[PDB]
Amino acid sequence: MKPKGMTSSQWFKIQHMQPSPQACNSAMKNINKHTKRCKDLNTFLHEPFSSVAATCQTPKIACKNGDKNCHQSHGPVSLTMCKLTSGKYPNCRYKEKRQNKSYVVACKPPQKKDSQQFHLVPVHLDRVL
Repeated sequence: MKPKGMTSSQWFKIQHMQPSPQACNSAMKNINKHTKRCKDLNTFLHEPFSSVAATCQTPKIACKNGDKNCHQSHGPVSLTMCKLTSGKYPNCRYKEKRQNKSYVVACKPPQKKDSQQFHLVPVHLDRVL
C-alpha cells in the first residue's frame, strides 16, 4: 500500500538529493531501477533535507491552480541539474551540472520513514529558478 523505508522526501532524495548521491550517473541509476526506464532528465539539489526541509518553509505558490504546496528557496541554492548524456534505459549515463538558483520543492507530512518528523518534508520539486 503506502511506501516504506522511503518516505516521500526520502524517495525524492534518492531521486533529487545532491548532498552526495554518487554522480548523477549512479543517482539516476537508482531511478532507472525504480522506474524501469531512464527519465532522460533528473535534477538534484545540494542542501540537507533538514535545511531544504526548512527552505521549503518560505511562502508557497498555487502549485497546480491553488494547491499552494510548492516552496521556492529564499535565494540561490547550489543545486545540480543532471541530464541523460546517452546510452539507453539499461545503459544511460548522466552528467552532473552544478548550478546555483532558487528552486521550488513541494512538501508533505513525514510518511512513516520520517527522518525526524519535519511535518513538511521536502518531497517533490516544482521547478528550478
